[PDB]
Amino acid sequence: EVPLPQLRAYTVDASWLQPMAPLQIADHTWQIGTEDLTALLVQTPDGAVLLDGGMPQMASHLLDNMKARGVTPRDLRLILLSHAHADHAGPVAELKRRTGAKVAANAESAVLLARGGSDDLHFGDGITYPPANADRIVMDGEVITVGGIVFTAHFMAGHTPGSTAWTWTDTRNGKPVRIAYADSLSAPGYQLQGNPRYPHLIEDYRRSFATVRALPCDVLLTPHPGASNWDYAAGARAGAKALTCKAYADAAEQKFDGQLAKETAG
Amino acid sequence: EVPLPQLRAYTVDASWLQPMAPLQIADHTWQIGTEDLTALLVQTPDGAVLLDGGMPQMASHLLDNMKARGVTPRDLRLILLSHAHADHAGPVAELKRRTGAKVAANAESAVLLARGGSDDLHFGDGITYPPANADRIVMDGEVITVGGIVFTAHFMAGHTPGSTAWTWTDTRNGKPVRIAYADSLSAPGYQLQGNPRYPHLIEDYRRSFATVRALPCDVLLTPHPGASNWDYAAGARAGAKALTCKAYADAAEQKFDGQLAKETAG
Ligand SMILES: C[C@@H](NC(=O)CCS)C(=O)O
Ligand SMILES: C[C@@H](NC(=O)CCS)C(=O)O
Ligand SMILES: [Zn+2]
Ligand SMILES: [Zn+2]
Ligand SMILES: [Zn+2]
Ligand SMILES: [Zn+2]
Repeated sequence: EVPLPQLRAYTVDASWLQPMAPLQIADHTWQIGTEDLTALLVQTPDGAVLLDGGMPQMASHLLDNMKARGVTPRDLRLILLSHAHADHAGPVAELKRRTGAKVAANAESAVLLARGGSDDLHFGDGITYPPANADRIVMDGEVITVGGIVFTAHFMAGHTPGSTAWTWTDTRNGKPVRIAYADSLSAPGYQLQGNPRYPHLIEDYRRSFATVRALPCDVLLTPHPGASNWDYAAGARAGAKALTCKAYADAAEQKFDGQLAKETAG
Repeated sequence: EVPLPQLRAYTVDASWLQPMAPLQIADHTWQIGTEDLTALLVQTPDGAVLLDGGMPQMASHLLDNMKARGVTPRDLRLILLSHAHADHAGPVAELKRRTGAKVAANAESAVLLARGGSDDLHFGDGITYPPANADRIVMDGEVITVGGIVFTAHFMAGHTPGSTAWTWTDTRNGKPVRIAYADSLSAPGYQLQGNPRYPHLIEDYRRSFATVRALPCDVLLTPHPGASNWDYAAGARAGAKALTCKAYADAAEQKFDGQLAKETAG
């Protein structure tokens, strides 16, 4: 007599859940997540912005890192997201409860976030998290300005429909640094061709490769740092080997073309 | 047989003309003038702002200090002024020629600057400099925003009709710092009572004391640093003894009341 299976928790490599101290990227930009998941704090005279939070259990760690940086819960003004999967948007609901932060996201990301990542086009209910509501819906190319830092949304659908690259200009050693936080361009276990839930998946990915290639991009960061060749545990050399946006897009496209061939064969 | 006198150059204490390296005031704000004359550089992702230039001969020194800070001539976007006397606006014409900078000033300051400080209400033609044109006229309370730093004009007529306090918020050790660059509140050799060229001089000064007292003012700076108890040659302790805006206003008012009594007696 065989019962139905137990629910399976979304488990991940230890490095994804390994806390790290804040790592400075530019004068007002810091990595405050874990060794293998990005969560970017951008510190402004008019309050702080967080781009991604990582996994659901990273909430208190993020708040601790913010505190270390001189950012109290009420100082957090905005949360922005690369995409609404559990390993990047996971703590967003809790962050909203515990801080003054409002979430801006595109329509697709907002809808997936509000579902807590359930009914995912590819994952189903395999990888879910506490749902959260967006406070503001953003359009492609729309800018949001916080204490003088201008964040621009660049839609790059594929990994999720609502996948977004966020760009802004910070400063370092006296000069401006155009940072590109480009979303994932992977398709882990995705049915790419003739997917009834995403009929134009392939065409969106191709447009997203071109979008990522063309971003203003002195420094590239990615939700999974390894994808842009970042090593957050490497301290002063964390970003030394980082890819350009062009190289990141090219690598993603070559990998995607291989996955297409393997799927056709499969 | 006695000829007319030679023109007298406007000569000043050596300390007013003594170059100093850039002295940091806050994260994006630096003193870049001389030991005894203020010239503030505020560095922005969207270019730099200069508040005052000091004496006419400080132009190249200022440009050198800007270079040291990573600001090239074309990076200087805006010049703002406390007041248009030779020892604060002196190099402005040359700075405009040698950089991309445009000048914003109120109507009174613009008119005095365009005259190169000639026909001064109190000094006549004693203290003059190369004339310069304003590119933008500002009104009381008007804000100008450069790469996210918001500068607000607070008119404080008296020392000159167009005397202005400029306020902005920078950051330091993680926290915001509300900087007040308050203009001079002195009246050196001025006829205060029944001055036909400035009939409401006394009333303007009194209103200006109240204005200066009420400014947003975590840190006060003044065109002559001694007036706010700054010692730019004191390095890490330059600003330690700095007055509050309230104390500066109170001191100025007590001094002014004394000058009124002495004039009545005189
Ligand atoms: C590393 C892998 N990521 C995941 O499986 C979690 C959702 S992005 C990928 O995007 O290929
Ligand atoms: C120090 C003295 N300044 C000058 O004589 C030059 C014009 S502000 C003052 O304002 O009292
Ligand atoms: Zn994902
Ligand atoms: Zn992920
Ligand atoms: Zn003066
Ligand atoms: Zn002066």
